[PDB]
Amino acid sequence: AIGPSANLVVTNAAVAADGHSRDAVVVNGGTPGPLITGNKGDQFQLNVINNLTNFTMLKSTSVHWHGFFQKGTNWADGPAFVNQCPIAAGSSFLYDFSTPIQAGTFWYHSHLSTQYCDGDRGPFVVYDPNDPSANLYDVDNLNTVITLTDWYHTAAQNGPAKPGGADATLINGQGRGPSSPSADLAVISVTAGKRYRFRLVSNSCDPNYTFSIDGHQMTIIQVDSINVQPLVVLKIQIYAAQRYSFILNANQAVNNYWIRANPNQGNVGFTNGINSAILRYSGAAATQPTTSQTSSVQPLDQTNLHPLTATAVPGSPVAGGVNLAINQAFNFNGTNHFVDGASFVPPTVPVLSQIVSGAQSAADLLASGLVYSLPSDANIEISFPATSAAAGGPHPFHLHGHAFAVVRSAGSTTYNYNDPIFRDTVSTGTPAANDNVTIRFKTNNPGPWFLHCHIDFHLEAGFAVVFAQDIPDVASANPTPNAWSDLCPVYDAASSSSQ
Ligand SMILES: CC(=O)N[C@@H]1[C@@H](O)[C@H](O)[C@@H](CO)O[C@@H]1O
Ligand SMILES: CC(=O)N[C@@H]1[C@@H](O)[C@H](O)[C@@H](CO)O[C@@H]1O
Ligand SMILES: *[C@H]1O[C@H](CO)[C@@H](O)[C@H](O)[C@@H]1O
Ligand SMILES: [Cu+2]
Ligand SMILES: [Cu+2]
Ligand SMILES: [Cu+2]
Ligand SMILES: [Cu+2]
Repeated sequence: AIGPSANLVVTNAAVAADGHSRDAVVVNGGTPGPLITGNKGDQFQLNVINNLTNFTMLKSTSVHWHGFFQKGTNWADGPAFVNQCPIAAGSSFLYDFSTPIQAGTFWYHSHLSTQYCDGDRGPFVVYDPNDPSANLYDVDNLNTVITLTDWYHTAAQNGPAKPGGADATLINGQGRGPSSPSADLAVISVTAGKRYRFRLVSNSCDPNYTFSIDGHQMTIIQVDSINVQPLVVLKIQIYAAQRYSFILNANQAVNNYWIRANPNQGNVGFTNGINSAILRYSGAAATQPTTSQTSSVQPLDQTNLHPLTATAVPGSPVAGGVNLAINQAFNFNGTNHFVDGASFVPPTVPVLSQIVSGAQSAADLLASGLVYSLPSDANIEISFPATSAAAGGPHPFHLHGHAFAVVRSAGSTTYNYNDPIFRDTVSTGTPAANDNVTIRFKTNNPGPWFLHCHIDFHLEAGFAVVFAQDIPDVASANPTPNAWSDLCPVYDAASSSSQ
């Protein structure tokens, strides 16, 4: 609800998310942060105020607006040392950008190191006054957004480098156990007979969830901010950073129903209402559900998602039928992730500043072996063949600045150049299934753009490349405000323990 223009004050505070108390990074007093809203066409002016004091979770910050294209505003994209230097403690920085052509469910999170795990993360929804699916539901507001969070009792920079499971799943900021199975659960209210556009966002740093609601079907109308043909499911497997709008018809008996969100790892199952929340019909008692889980007969399959209005796949309906095709060979050496033999090490000068100060190709750009230049107005094919060489499957890869066509999904051997879904975060599957997840996009948006695994622990360990798209037009297409130009000198001046 906090309108198109708002202050985002970022501070440290103790939080009892799951009944356990620990210090964390919070936005306007709480984590996950407040929900940001606006309408398609709005100008978003988000003043991020860095009042952090704690070095262990990082005093500096940078916020990424997940799903937004940032066309002409690459500087505002967020990723530290790619699009900006971090905001320094005590200073504030304005993120100013328009959204003329996008509408849907989004989110925002720190894009400095693993900071967002320590709770710089929250939802962001842009409503469409002319939404094509508006006639399919009665209710769509703050109370229809559902966030999922993997919550850790030990801080990001304090625990294991690859945690492999959270202590508690949070649904709408609340969750349980297993050393605190009496903590408050989230309650979501429905009125029997009404239809709801529930906007599901994974704010997750790592795990994926099998999401379901006892006794109810779900009609998917949106995937990663892309309007989608109505698809009836009863189980959604949602990977880190992904979004779905589904319509729930409140057509069951007035009762309490278990909302379930089962992690792929960590504390699995539902003993004592862990990984759980409550769907409560108006009139039903303020108690826990007694509903029992049924087998998922219609699970979400990504190859069944198709865009609402026909949307052509870049290039031509043949393998390699594009201007530039790139394969991403994954690797891991015990502590570091490698793409095509290179592990991402953030440079001192943000890639953006390097281009504006007049780098011409990948060879002029630091983080060498990690930047790929892309020509403008071209079709691009990326493939991410799954391999045992990189531990921690399935890896959800995310592309900044673009939505892409998923011509080949995980768990499928078919290539769809006709009508596959477009999105911005995609599971790259498992080596065991011989997956070769393949995506396509159009270079219509000049600037440096991150492509990385949206398991934040893996990004931190270098699992990243940068697409330097249309270098010639970067500086001129992305004019930067002095506040942005000031960011680096101020941050670079800082002592190490004030970072
Ligand atoms: C009593 C003790 O061991 N203290 C530490 C605390 O310093 C640290 O902040 C936390 C990690 O988030 O773990 C532990 O509680
Ligand atoms: C930045 C740097 O020097 N890191 C390397 C890293 O690439 C490599 O994975 C490791 C061996 O496992 O040795 C070093 O620490
Ligand atoms: C599948 O992805 C690409 C296809 O372009 C191949 O080159 C690779 O070998 C993988 O198996
Ligand atoms: Cu993101
Ligand atoms: Cu993003
Ligand atoms: Cu990963
Ligand atoms: Cu990113």
